[PDB]
Amino acid sequence: SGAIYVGNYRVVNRHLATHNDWANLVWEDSSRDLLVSSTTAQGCDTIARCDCQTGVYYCSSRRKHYPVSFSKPSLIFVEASEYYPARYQSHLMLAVGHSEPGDCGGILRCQHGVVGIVSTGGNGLVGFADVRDLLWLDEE
Ligand SMILES: Cc1nccn1-c1cccnc1
Ligand SMILES: [Zn+2]
Repeated sequence: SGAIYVGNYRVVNRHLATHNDWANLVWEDSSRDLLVSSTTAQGCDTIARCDCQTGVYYCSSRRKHYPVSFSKPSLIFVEASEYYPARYQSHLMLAVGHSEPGDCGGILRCQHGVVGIVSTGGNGLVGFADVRDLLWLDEE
């Protein structure tokens, strides 16, 4: 589990979104595994605006933050997904690291702020749903 809290937005994995998230929907995309809902209180996070490929992510199944190198956002076939459709997610970034399903929502961050959230795992790889292209998160 985990979210990004930027302004009056809550960014979560679409497959973990709550009824309250869907009842307060701003934007959602199944292909990216992302959903954004409205908040009453302002959030503590800053979104990175950059093409960094190095950062640090939080892994709840280790209670640890790990430094990683990660690929640029792209289209990848996810094998045997079991919290959503199991085939071809977009705006995905991969790194070598540990990820189990409950790790979804952990933040990846660079020197510029939050890059994205854990969305996939398997075979010593971790995938992160990118948010750096969602410029509208910074305003309104
Ligand atoms: C973890 C992950 N997310 C998307 C693809 N993968 C991956 C790639 C290759 C081998 N195992 C997992
Ligand atoms: Zn950066």
